[PDB]
Amino acid sequence: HWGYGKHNGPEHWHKDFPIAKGERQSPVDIDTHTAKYDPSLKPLSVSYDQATSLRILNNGHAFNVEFDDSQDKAVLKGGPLDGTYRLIQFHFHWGSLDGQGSEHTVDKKKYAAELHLVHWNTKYGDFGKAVQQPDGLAVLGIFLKVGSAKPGLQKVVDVLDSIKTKGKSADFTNFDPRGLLPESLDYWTYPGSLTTPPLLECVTWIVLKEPISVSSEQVLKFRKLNFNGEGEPEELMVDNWRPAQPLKNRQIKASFK
Ligand SMILES: Clc1ccccc1OCc1nnn[nH]1
Ligand SMILES: Clc1ccccc1OCc1nnn[nH]1
Ligand SMILES: [Zn+2]
Repeated sequence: HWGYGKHNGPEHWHKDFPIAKGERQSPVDIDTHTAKYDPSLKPLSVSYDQATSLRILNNGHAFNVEFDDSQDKAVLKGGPLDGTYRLIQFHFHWGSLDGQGSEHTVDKKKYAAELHLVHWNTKYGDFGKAVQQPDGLAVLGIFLKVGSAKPGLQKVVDVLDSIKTKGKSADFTNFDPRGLLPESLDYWTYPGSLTTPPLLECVTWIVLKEPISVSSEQVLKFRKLNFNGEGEPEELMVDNWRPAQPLKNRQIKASFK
């Protein structure tokens, strides 16, 4: 029954998921003056040419666009990563207002939203095995600011009225996630966690410095989604973000000077 409300939100999670107060929780604030450029980071490789999207699902917390990850079709390699990480899904976190919504922050700045492209390390064979490993997942995180429309997002926003409530899904084939990327792949990286229960400490976070711009109209439509199921009282799907957690004994590394 976790969620994002007063009674079941991030401040409550620790009672069922005590790793909420662990040593490598996400998100974090990225202090741009303290992150250190790491000249040994190898180049980042985003290889999504063969991506095979399947379905879009409202899971009660966000909406997920799922991919076929039964072979190496859309993968992330390089950067801080060893080996090959297969794309399984992407989703977003967003706010009730344009001044909040991202999970990560940059010198305490909140963006309107944050895109997470979730990938798992193919040496562990499946996603469920990978989340039990400290290097099991790699999440590519992309900030959204409100400005000009992002054309490569519009197919997503146009299908949202078909998955308004919890447990609704729709066909979502032939979607190319390359349309969601900014021009630059300059990034920050640190070891962290899932940002929702079960908050497992299994994620290499790779957060792009360059946000994408989306229109007010596009993000307005995210906010028309519902956390509730059909035939239940309406609760708008807004503010599905966890606030920044203590950095503890971690260093954030930059790919760029
Ligand atoms: Cl996150 C997850 C993905 C797939 C299968 C199981 C998963 O969580 C397992 C779990 N739940 N509580 N601790 N580990
Ligand atoms: Cl990807 C996933 C599967 C099961 C439970 C939670 C999951 O992701 C949580 C997360 N981490 N960063 N954003 N969402
Ligand atoms: Zn996420």
